[PDB]
Amino acid sequence: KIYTKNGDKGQTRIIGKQILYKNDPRVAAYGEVDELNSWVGYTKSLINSHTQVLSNELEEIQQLLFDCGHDLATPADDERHSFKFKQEQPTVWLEEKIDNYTQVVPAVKKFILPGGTQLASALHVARTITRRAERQIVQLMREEQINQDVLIFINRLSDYFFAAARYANYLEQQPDMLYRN
Amino acid sequence: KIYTKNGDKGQTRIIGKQILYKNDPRVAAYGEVDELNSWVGYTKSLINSHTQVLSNELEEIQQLLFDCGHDLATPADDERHSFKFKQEQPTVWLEEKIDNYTQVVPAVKKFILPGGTQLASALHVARTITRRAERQIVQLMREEQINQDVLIFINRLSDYFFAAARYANYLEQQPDMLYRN
Amino acid sequence: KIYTKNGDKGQTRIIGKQILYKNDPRVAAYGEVDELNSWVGYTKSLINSHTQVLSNELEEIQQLLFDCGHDLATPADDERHSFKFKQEQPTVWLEEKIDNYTQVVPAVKKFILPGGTQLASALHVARTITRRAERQIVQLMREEQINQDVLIFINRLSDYFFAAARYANYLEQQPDMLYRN
Ligand SMILES: Nc1ncnc2c1ncn2[C@@H]1O[C@H](COP(=O)(O)OP(=O)(O)OP(=O)(O)O)[C@@H](O)[C@H]1O
Ligand SMILES: Nc1ncnc2c1ncn2[C@@H]1O[C@H](COP(=O)(O)OP(=O)(O)OP(=O)(O)O)[C@@H](O)[C@H]1O
Ligand SMILES: Nc1ncnc2c1ncn2[C@@H]1O[C@H](COP(=O)(O)OP(=O)(O)OP(=O)(O)O)[C@@H](O)[C@H]1O
Ligand SMILES: [Mg+2]
Ligand SMILES: [Mg+2]
Ligand SMILES: [Mg+2]
Repeated sequence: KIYTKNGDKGQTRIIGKQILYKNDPRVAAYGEVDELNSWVGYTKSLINSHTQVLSNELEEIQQLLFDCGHDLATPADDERHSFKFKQEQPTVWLEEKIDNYTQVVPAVKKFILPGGTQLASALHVARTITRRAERQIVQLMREEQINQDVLIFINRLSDYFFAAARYANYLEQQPDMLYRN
Repeated sequence: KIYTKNGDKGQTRIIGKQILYKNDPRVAAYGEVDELNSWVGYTKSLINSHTQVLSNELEEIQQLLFDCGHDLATPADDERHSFKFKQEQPTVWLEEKIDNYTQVVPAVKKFILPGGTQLASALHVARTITRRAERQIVQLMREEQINQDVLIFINRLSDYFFAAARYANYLEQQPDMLYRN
Repeated sequence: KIYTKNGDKGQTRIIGKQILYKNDPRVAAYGEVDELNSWVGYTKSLINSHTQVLSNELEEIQQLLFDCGHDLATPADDERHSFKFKQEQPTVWLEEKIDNYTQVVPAVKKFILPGGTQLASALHVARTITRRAERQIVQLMREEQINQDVLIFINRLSDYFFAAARYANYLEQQPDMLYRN
């Protein structure tokens, strides 16, 4: 059975033997990353012929977020369990994409508001959910030692979603939504 | 008029006469369940011919979540108002569905990542929003006496969404997304 | 480049020179409004021929939310920077719409559950995300002086989404979902 009922009184296991309340900042950080992952899965379900080029990298992002969640669930001083996530190559990978997408899209002009195509709009939602997860990761960091690589990546990731959102609009010839002064 | 403006200074009524700030953990718990309910409504709007079998139980879940919200809004020591939600039959009902859906879907293999069809992806989002509500319910529980039946149900409910998500993928012959080691 | 990396250690700038941790209630309030804005962009991407009448006002709401976010990011005692958002005309504008939509839709009957058409369901999600942002705005208010006009507007805005959701259902001849006693 997938249900143990062990969590019925509001406590849960993390990586290692530690049992925490589900409102613990560590469990919250893990959960926000999990919710982001689910949103990314939802976003990739909206891909069409015009935007198929985005499918692979979204899948890779889900893989990377699973690793982020693992590390958030891992106490830094746990002898038996260690961090698995390293920021350097995934973050440089994001930066390459941010750079590429930023140059191909039209120069603006005004501040950009979230929206456009359904996919671009979803990528904008991904941006804001990433930022929500980031806040909770910072909450955890202020109480416990974390894998700081996760925070670097999650910071960069919301810029990725912004750039990818603009690019998704561009791919369907949809103008970005702009703030009118 | 649906607006009283009574809430314009950030306070609000619960069940009974009590007035709380909108950031009170009780109001937050109620609100997270309400947001879950809205997400379930959104999810059921995505049902197609292949997945029509899921419509009725999602509607029943919305009914049950309304009852959960009521009880979260009810102080335990309120003489005039009492809990209405009982976990036993709804939770056994969920468990029956979890069991059925778990056996019909393919055995894996790897850890499952959220995604697949738009409906399955939405059900995965429902899973994570349920867990977010659960954390806030636990926050409330740590400060105030709650209807513990609500927590049992909400715990089980996220397993329901996981199982139903896999089942929704299965119903459209879509493989579950898997974590690559 | 859109990424400075200045935020990689979990701190960020607001309006003016102040640097805050990303989990600061002010940054959280700003972020929740931003997430609402993205959800509104997503919602407006779902508009069809039957509901095109809702497009313009949703766009105006995104403009207004950008102004709300600005003011939430502005300390009240900052000499160099001031509040830009005034509630009176936008809120009266919402109230006019709430009144109109409330009278055209069928009288009920039972408590309304969120759902119906995909757009109506999305507008119901907008309602709950607005309320989530409202809670965080109240959290900030309890620690710092805020532009209280933002809170008035955000309070009213969730009633707008409720009314607009019902109206969106009505526009496609879809009955509201009702709670069965
Ligand atoms: N509400 C939640 N939010 C975020 N993370 C959670 C939540 N509940 C559990 N977790 C984390 O996700 C993992 C898997 O969740 P699961 O629901 O199986 O655990 P549980 O609730 O403790 O057990 P059960 O549901 O079987 O009673 C947990 O081991 C814990 O690390
Ligand atoms: N932001 C919120 N988040 C979660 N729950 C809320 C929120 N605001 C109100 N509630 C709860 O939902 C109920 C209905 O909300 P409603 O918006 O009508 O109340 P209000 O804001 O106090 O009044 P008004 O909007 O008429 O000024 C409230 O009585 C309260 O229990
Ligand atoms: N996680 C977050 N949640 C909500 N608001 C944020 C978050 N991060 C930054 N902000 C706010 O949004 C603005 C723009 O975000 P941005 O990501 O560019 O800032 P940063 O993270 O400090 O810098 P960088 O991403 O370049 O390292 C910030 O100046 C701050 O006001
Ligand atoms: Mg940043
Ligand atoms: Mg559980
Ligand atoms: Mg209100």
